[PDB]
Amino acid sequence: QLGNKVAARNLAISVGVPVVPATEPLAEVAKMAAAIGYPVMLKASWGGGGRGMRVIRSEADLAKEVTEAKREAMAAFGKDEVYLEKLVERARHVESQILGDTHGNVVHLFERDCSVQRRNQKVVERAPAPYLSEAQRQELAAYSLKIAGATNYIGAGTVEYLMDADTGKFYFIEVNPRIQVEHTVTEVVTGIDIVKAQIHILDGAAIGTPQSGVPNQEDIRLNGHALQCRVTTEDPEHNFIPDYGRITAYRSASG
Amino acid sequence: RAPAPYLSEAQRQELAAYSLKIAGATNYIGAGTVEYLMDADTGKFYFIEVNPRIQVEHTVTEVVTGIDIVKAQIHILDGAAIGTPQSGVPNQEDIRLNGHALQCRVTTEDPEHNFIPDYGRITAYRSASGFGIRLDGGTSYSGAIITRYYDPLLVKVTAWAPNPLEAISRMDRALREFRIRGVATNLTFLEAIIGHPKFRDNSYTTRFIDTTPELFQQVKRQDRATKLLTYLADVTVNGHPEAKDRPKPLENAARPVVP
Ligand SMILES: Nc1ncnc2c1ncn2[C@@H]1O[C@H](COP(=O)(O)OP(=O)(O)O)[C@@H](O)[C@H]1O
Ligand SMILES: [Mg+2]
Ligand SMILES: [Mg+2]
Repeated sequence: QLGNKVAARNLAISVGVPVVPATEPLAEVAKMAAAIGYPVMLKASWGGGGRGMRVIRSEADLAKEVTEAKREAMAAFGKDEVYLEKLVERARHVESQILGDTHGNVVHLFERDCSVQRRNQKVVERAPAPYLSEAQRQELAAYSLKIAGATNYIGAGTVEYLMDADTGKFYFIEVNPRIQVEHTVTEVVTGIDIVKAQIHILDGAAIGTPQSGVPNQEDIRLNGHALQCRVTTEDPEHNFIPDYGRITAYRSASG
Repeated sequence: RAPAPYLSEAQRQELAAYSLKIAGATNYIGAGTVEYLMDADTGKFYFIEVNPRIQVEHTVTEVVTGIDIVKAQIHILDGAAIGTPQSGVPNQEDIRLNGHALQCRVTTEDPEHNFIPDYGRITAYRSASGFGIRLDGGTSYSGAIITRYYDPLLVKVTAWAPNPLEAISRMDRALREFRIRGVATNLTFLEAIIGHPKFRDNSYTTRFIDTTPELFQQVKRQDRATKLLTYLADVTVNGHPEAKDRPKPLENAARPVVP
């Protein structure tokens, strides 16, 4: 339901959560793309690895590009389904963290900003999204609970959205039905162990009880701010090519 | 530990009110601690002494209240006012407890030799992090040489969780995840304290360590890898007595393959 992006998007349309205008799956794209309008972002349905995407600015580009986009999606993801989505030209990436149990309770652990991106891959993530109003933040929290309730969501997953910088509108983009690399920032500002929750949950536990590791929605409270960086061997002075071999000395910093 | 988890909210408020009166009646500037004894029989608290400074244990109060104590010290001596966003500190009313913490200090004090600190080269050093774990180290690292002249301290470990039992097992997980080689540590002794029933159910007095032992104390270590390497080196250099003067298998013949 959430694996395929079109099916996921259709899910959200069905429970009243906003989306960007997107086509059906794709040898005559526009007509179709032309109904959406340019510019558009081409996205692999299924497989969403922080990118097999492509911005198409005009019809003359379409033929080479969709084809290429397809050979790649088959390459990287192995399923080959692409659809066109209307491009949000100026965008912030915000996302809701949700926990659902085997008994139908679902809670949000507020949002993260992950707009710090390198060609659509997440680089720096922050909790809460610093530039949000208390009401926008409640607006998002409520969509993600409608998305989770809808799929009787069991465990941890993430609901991701594009904020349109020009209007401050939200548009559901995808679900990740899994823990994420950036979960950690949500953990330190809420005090809630997401992994222990995962396990308590499939043990059959009820969210809101001590043995679930998860508070009732009303006792889930934001405390400060946090951000996460990933240290890699990608060498800034050598085209970010990943270095490797032996680490001979290593001292990380705490406190 | 922080908070002290055996206290009633009446005893905490009672304790905290005495402290603002020892402090106000000296116009104390900076950070300071007011120590009390508590008779476990009556639950009655006795003033004992004041330390006019940050203590080794400030980190637990930091993680449980989210107030940087060092930064408060500097801000305060810059002239800032308690309450101001630009002091370190919120108003009393906005000062709040959040879950639980305990600190253990990892050292070279040897349990297996009466707690004399060990000294020498640290050949391996890995420490453990993750959610709810704070470390205050910087002195140790592989290669480092522990001298006999100062403090035996290697690193201070602070573990946070929403309740005290979960904090104990967070500490227990991080402690046991530590690998320190080249020198002796107090890790086993730290692990025994925190795995103790009297610790888990908060019924220890100050006489607990000097009393419990229950030697604890001991059990050794297998050190199997080193043993195997010893064997391989021995047979590699000297040969095996059953094989060394007898015919030899045809050189690099195939390992057997399990069908
Ligand atoms: N329709 C769009 N318009 C503008 N930018 C987009 C659009 N769709 C995706 N992006 C950018 O690509 C990123 C990844 O999108 P997402 O659907 O989560 O793909 P993935 O499955 O690779 O995570 C988003 O954070 C956003 O920055
Ligand atoms: Mg994504
Ligand atoms: Mg004293």
